[PDB]
Amino acid sequence: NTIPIGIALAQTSNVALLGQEQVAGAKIAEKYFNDKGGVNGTPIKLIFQDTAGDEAGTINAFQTLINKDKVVGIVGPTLSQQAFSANPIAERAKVPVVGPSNTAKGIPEIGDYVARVSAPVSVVAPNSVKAALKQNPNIKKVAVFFAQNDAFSKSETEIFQQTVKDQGLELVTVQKFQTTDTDFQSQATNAINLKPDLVIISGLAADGGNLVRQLRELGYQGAIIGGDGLNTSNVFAVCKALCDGVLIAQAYSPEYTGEINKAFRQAYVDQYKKEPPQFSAQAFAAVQVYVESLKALDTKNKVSKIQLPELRTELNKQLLTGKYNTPLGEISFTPIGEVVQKDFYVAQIKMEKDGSQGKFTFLK
Ligand code: PRO
Ligand SMILES: [Mg+2]
Repeated sequence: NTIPIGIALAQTSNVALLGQEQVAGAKIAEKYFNDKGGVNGTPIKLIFQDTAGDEAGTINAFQTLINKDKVVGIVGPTLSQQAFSANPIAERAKVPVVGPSNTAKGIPEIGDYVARVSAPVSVVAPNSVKAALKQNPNIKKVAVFFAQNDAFSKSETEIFQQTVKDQGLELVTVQKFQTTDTDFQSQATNAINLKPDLVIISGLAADGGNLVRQLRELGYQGAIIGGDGLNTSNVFAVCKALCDGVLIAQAYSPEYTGEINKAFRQAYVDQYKKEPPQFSAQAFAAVQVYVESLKALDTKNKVSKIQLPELRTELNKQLLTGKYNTPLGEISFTPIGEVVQKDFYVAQIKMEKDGSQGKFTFLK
């Protein structure tokens, strides 16, 4: 007998450059928590339903997890764009959702069954601007690019634009693209002609990494910040050597000395031979929130004997009240399911072996 927890992530499509890191973290969490006894003796069972990269796929995954797989709660989806489209299904069904990577403004406000462990763009993104200015104090002109078809990218770019203007910098252009684009020559050229010292990109990984390449190939030599959509080790194979030096803010540090983080990190390194990335840590944390909340319920009433609709509502109520020492540090929730997290970091991509392998190097 097991407790089914739904995992709805982008396992396929270009969005899987991000989603597969989340799958990896979720799988590590399942083994970790079950090795520790699951929920007071009752194992959890993660049930994966691929969302692909679109709204339709996410709607399908949520419907299946709720109705066919009868899950007690969902971790997912990968994109805020997908969350806005599919989370109302869970809200209507009164099934909790914990977003592992949905950082757009407005996610917690979708409803009282929606929470997130992923800190919002407003608190995360400005850290990389601050880091860029520390590395080059004489940056004056900034060019910004964003994916206008994506809810997160639109939300993130607003943060970046306001942040740079508030720092007294000159925003010379805001260039639009689509996450599905492959050619960025015209936007890159138009930005380059305006002589920026810093370029900031809000998109996803396949698109973002190719935009980085095309900027460099057109002769742009200045600093580059990538937003959270580029924040995956799978971007290294996209921009290759041209990824080198890109600054990306982080909501996770592999070096945090919490016991659970140390165990998570060890398991990740053992399996993948690299340090755990943010999205893996955040996915682990989402599973942890469910496991520890189920344990809290279980001490009062055995979870394996609670009927599903009741269990779902009680689980949602419980998780919002919990405090958790996760890979992300100590976290808790506001009454609408926003994460409470104050520690953030910045990393810089360091490439090696003629662009064939890379790592996120954390700035001190
Ligand atoms: O909210 C989103 O869509 C992006 C995906 C990775 C981090 N946040
Ligand atoms: Mg909420």
